[PDB]
Amino acid sequence: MFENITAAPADPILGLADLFRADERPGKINLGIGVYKDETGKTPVLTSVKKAEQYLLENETTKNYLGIDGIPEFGRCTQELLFGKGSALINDKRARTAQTPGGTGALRVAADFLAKNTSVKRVWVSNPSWPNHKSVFNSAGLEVREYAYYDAENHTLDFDALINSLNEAQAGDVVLFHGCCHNPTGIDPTLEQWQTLAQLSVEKGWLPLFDFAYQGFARGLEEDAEGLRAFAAMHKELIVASSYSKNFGLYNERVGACTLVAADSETVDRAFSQMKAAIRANYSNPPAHGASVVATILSNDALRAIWEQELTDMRQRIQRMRQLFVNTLQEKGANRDFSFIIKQNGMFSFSGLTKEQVLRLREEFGVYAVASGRVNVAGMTPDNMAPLCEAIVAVL
Amino acid sequence: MFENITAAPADPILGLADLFRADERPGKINLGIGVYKDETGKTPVLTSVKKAEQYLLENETTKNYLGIDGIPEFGRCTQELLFGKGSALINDKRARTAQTPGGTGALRVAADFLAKNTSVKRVWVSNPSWPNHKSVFNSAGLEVREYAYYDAENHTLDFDALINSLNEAQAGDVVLFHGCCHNPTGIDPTLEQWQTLAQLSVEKGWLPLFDFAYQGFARGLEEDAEGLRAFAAMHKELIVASSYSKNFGLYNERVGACTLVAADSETVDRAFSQMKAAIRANYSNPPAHGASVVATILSNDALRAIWEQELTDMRQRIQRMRQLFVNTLQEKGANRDFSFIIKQNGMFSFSGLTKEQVLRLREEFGVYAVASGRVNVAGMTPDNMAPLCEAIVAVL
Ligand SMILES: CCCC[C@H](NCc1c(COP(=O)(O)O)cnc(C)c1O)C(=O)O
Ligand SMILES: CCCC[C@H](NCc1c(COP(=O)(O)O)cnc(C)c1O)C(=O)O
Repeated sequence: MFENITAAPADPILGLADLFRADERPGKINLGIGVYKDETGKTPVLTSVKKAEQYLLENETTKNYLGIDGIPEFGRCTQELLFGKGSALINDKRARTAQTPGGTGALRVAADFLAKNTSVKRVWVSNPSWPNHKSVFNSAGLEVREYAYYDAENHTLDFDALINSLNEAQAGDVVLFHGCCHNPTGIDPTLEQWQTLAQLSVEKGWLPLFDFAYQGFARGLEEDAEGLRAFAAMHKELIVASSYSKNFGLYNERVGACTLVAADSETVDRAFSQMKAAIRANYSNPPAHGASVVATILSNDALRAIWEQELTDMRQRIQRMRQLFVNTLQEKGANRDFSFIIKQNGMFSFSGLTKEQVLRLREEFGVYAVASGRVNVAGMTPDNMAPLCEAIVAVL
Repeated sequence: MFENITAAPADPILGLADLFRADERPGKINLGIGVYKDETGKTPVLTSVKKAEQYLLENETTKNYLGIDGIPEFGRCTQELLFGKGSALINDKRARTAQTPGGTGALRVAADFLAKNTSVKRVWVSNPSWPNHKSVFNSAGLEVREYAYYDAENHTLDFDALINSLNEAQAGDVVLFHGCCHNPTGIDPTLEQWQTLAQLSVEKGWLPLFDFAYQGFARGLEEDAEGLRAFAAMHKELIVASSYSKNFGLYNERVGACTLVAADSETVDRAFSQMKAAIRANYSNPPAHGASVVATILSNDALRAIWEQELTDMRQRIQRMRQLFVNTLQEKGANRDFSFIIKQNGMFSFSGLTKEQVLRLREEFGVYAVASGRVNVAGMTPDNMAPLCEAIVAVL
């Protein structure tokens, strides 16, 4: 049965981790995956996370099955993070949330749901976007079409091209939006553009599917949900796949959520039962640990406060790193002007490097970046900044 | 988009948990899901598990991504549990293991793998079997056909009917076998029958897919893998989906594994890369916690020893419970003879009750069993045994 199976090609992002580790050479620098790093080059477990974990160790009485949709308080907390406390979506019971194995798993169950209980056949993903978007959707049978987004020359959001591209999307089609910290460009629509996209969307009959994997990394928790909340004010139906991998440093525990919104409770209940049916044929119920950590930290005044501070420290460190990056590049001798890096949000920056340039950096300097020229700014430290910038300049 | 979505029907097994909890009445007894219970009616976290968890709390330095296939030592330990330490499958590097979100998730990734990189179109599942088997396979596009198994009259393995049913399966078809503790019958093939099934299988060109969710609950760890090991001695290719939910009481942490076996390392490597591609489009990488617990307990002499004893205590308690069950039924006034219950293995017993009988038990006595008449023996305690047996007799 397996004699003819052809070797699958490596993930441009994940296949990078293998090379990096298999690669010897001490000075090797890893700017691939979007994993946070502190000033020392380590990606530690948050203190608030350690505290919640000890709490669980002493207060956990059983490991009994968690229920299809996971932990309730977990679901309640995510909806408030996403829509705000007052929110009518919460008051009218228009939304239902399922705990999932990461944001990747939230996207898959969303795909599985749509492809089986809906008439959707195509999903629109920005160009560029997280490579794995296509794969998740293709696996569910949906077709992936792309819309324009990045103005490479000026390094901005090419809104006209965006509108014009989406003009080809029909009613009943799914359009995927990154809530904030666009991967891999770092450029996001303003609130005006978000409202404009909301207006257009309700007229074209599109189903918005928001991917929120970096809430809190652009401006702040609440501010980062401004786009999403603008859509939710006008849409009767929307799906949101969110993650707690970055803002909670819970990468390997697979904590995410798929939030379903319908016109009213009765409908969302019906729609949700089918979603739970999609989870049951996939993994049964979700992993409790990482989610129990999130719910306990969020349900507790002191723990949440500590967490919120750790989060703003991560955001601020990245912000210092990109500024230092731009300056050291100039200081080091780079001809091109990289000031636009300072304008991007999140952990990355679209360096604007060519494929051969990223190939030489790795091969010749042990510096690891994604082929698209995406570099993880949160992986830059005051100590690796210099050899990194020298590598880059000698490749420009 | 969601206005026409029809409400999905409840899982015969999982939908039971809802009813049970939504049902008031103190004396209500739950014999539904296959979750272990101790003499007090609680399903506690194992001591060995608590010890490994404390170890992690103090020794864990990061929550950084785990890699597509999960923890290596985890994979190494499961292969030894499944095939034995000496095993040539291990020595020849013929097997590869991926850590997954439970045994359910191992079945799905197996399905996703086969349906996309193989020419399989149909999977054979015993009648009866775990209801969710059909759903997982149907979700991947494969077709589910059934083979005979249980001789309801004599309460035995109808091997002739089994052979005769499978005679309709073509070469290149997948046949699913329960490694031990057949769900829901509790009847398993002898080693002779296992070898016979192995012989037949290699001649008909079937791809064996073993579902191991109860290793250690029939006779013992090693003995329970006798069937599987007989197949592995003769087959060049096989897939095994195993779980650590019951034998480790890690239900809600989703710990399982999908083991791929091919003729040689080069082939399995090629086949495995595609499997990893199937995991990437589903959930990325697996949840670390429950798996780190399993690897730490298994890699440690003292912890493993404690775990092995906790496991044999669970097995033995169940064995005392079914014996008490049969006796109290006779003592209480049941006309029928239920001695065959004593012959079954695992947590359950196919009571042989009718749908209307299980309906009346619940509705009238608050006793919860699966419609098929499957009752969780590991949920019976010396204290609930009497009202339970009285409920049953007044329904016969
Ligand atoms: C999972 C490995 C990729 C990490 C990272 N992208 C992770 C990621 C996800 C989902 O990740 P989690 O499942 O871990 O929640 C969703 N959406 C975006 C836009 C992401 O960048 C990157 O390299 O950009
Ligand atoms: C998951 C809820 C069902 C529990 C139980 N069947 C669980 C179960 C599984 C997979 O379960 P995990 O994913 O939790 O590893 C695989 N195979 C069998 C034969 C099972 O009975 C039952 O009610 O029989």
